[PDB]
Amino acid sequence: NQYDVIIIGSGIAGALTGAVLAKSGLNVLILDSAQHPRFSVGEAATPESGFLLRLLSKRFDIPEIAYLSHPDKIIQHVGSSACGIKLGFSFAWHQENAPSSPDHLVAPPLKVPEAHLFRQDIDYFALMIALKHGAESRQNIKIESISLNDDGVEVALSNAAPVKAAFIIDAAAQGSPLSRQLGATDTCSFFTHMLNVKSYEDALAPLSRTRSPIELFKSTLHHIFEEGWLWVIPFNNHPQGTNQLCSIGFQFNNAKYRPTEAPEIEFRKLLKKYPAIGEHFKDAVNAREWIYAPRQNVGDRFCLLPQATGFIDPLFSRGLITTFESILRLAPKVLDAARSNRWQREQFIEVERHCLNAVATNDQLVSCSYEAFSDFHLWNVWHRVWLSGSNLGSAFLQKLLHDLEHSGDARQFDAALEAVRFPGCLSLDSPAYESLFRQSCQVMQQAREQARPVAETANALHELIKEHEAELLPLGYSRISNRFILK
Ligand code: EMC
Ligand SMILES: [Ca+2]
Ligand SMILES: [Hg+2]
Ligand SMILES: [Hg+2]
Ligand SMILES: [Hg+2]
Ligand SMILES: [Hg+2]
Ligand SMILES: [Hg+2]
Ligand SMILES: [Hg+2]
Ligand SMILES: [Hg+2]
Repeated sequence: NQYDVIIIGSGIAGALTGAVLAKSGLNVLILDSAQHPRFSVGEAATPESGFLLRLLSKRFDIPEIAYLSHPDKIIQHVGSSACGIKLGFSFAWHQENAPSSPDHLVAPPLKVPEAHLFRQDIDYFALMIALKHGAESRQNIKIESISLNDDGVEVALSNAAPVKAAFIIDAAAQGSPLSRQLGATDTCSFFTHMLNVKSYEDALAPLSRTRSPIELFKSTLHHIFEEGWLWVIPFNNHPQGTNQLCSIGFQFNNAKYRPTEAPEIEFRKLLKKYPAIGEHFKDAVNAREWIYAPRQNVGDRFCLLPQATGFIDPLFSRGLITTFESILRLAPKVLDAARSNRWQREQFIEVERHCLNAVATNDQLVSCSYEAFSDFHLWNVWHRVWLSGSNLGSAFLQKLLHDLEHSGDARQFDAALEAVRFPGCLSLDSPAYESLFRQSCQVMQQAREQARPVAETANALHELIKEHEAELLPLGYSRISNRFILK
């Protein structure tokens, strides 16, 4: 074993894993089939993902990692083109064969601003953190074969000698050789970057019409409709930022619409179908090619990170959340394993538990969200389930960050994160919310099998929220006429 850990994928997940382990005294090899700079999706930061980056930073004493959580610090330390601003999520609802209304809009603002991550700069910066702490990085390499045994891992590489390690981590997308070589809602997505995409305010309805507390231009804008959704994620939405691009992607429920032609053709069809969405793109041009994307965890000496186990639908940006929490749970255990020379699956079981629940939680959340797209009033009532969970979890992560900062006790932090009752779930540690979430699923799931009217199901969810309101944070989730829930 020449290295302690081999890492597959040199994107942000693979880079942060590399940095924390290198910092802690492990000899790390990062392996990637591509090279920096390069494009990557997964751009919308969230309150949770912001806290998790600060937890990793504080837990492993790497200040640079925390810069990636604050948009002002990304501008200052990564670069002026590295991000746009996010003051919240927003969801604007549409319908085929009907004019779109500026009243069919929900947008919960954040207390503190988050980033829209321009991943080519953010990821390269993250790799540079890893490189500065002693991680070794090899780019443009082809992994032929991977051999696992009692004493370690051996990875064979095209036109190079094999490389040995005590442990191997898959931090790449699904379908890497480690996934290949070891033994609910159908979707496909299209995405790209564009120049001259108009703002929601200039293109659709100004701020005086929507009465939104935030500009949707300064938000992660999700346009929703019965068969799927389209995202508009600007990088050009803040004075300090020099980036000219908007990230644009759209995704279909293949049970309701199966795309059949090339990406640019499918984009135009969708704009014809929803002319309100089309008002963004009158003078817009593609800045790169459209990507089409159609469609266990651990062992003694390997570990798949969440993104390698399966597709995490980005409707609520839980990819990054689950990715970063996984690294935070796994890293201390990999250190203990390397320091004590014990490499047994049983050591990494809670990383698997978090992962399974996280992706199931996201699957359920997204599956039942695709039904809610059927009608705005139903969507409006449904999103409060997500939001109340997401708010509870964020508060827990903040509480963990605060205790970690005041005490400085790393061992105490790892135990407290391990001891949460519902790891991977939206709330992390609230039994009453998780009850609400499972009952809300059962109302949505039996609403579409046995086809119920959208009014009665919207009412049933509304009654569930009222029943559980006292256990949620005092934000007035039950007030349905209020479409912009303040913190
Ligand atoms: C699978 C919902 Hg914690
Ligand atoms: Ca070593
Ligand atoms: Hg920014
Ligand atoms: Hg498809
Ligand atoms: Hg733009
Ligand atoms: Hg894992
Ligand atoms: Hg998983
Ligand atoms: Hg659900
Ligand atoms: Hg369920």
